Amino acid sequence: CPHIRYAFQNDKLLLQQASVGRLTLVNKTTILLRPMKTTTVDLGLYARPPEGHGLMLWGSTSRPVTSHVGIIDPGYTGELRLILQNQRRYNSTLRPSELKIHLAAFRYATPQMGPINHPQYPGDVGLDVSLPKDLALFPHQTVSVTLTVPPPSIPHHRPTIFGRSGLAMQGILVKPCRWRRGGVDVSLTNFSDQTVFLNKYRRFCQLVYLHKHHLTSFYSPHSDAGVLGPRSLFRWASCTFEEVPSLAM
Ligand SMILES: O=c1ccn([C@H]2C[C@H](O)[C@@H](COP(=O)(O)O)O2)c(=O)[nH]1
Repeated sequence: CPHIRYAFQNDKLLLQQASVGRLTLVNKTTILLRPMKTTTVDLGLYARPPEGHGLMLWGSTSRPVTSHVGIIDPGYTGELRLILQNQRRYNSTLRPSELKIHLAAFRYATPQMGPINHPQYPGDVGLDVSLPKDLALFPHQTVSVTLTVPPPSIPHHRPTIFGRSGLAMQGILVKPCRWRRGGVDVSLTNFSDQTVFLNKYRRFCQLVYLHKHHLTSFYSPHSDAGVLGPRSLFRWASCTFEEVPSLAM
């Protein structure tokens, strides 16, 4: 893996390190999360992956806060944002150092074929997946749905489900998960105060084919359970970050 070019400028976040293919930021100031509302952190971070790769953006904290896991498309030249939700019904604070923000690359593949939709732009990582039925997501509840018809099989890659940013901004998070052979149960949580009605055929998540190297059972400084959970640890590509300040917009 050749360089991930990046720029970073944000005096409210510290660059902890950019090592072994993962860049980590930490919060220098308190971030307040109101209950029932989305909190977005504008990272002041811009990045471009090398050929054949996307980027994965995620947050880690021991506080009662859930972060959207973001799939960053290779053509994306805008600012990266971290989308957070409050698990509690009262204000939750992330004191300095309590939030870690990680960025790292992965190889992905794309099939040519709803319910699974082609990438919307050249090189987009995820294929949107359509809802098979109408769902009513009441506030602070989780609703699950099963996808049973197999996605296309891609040698040496593994189908996985991630959320999309638009729904996350509305307070609806998808728990990322592997789509194994017998089907996948996709769980959607509504962290807002509004009942959200999602109808049949609505795009509600995306299918990503991660190269099999990026999924491991082994814990190390090269992997993290914060992406897809503790069974399927995310092991990112061994790329090098290269600072290119002109990427900042
Ligand atoms: O947590 C996220 C997810 C996505 N993006 C950027 C990069 C993506 O290419 C683009 C669109 O994301 P989606 O709507 O596909 O999730 O937004 C972020 O900044 N943060």
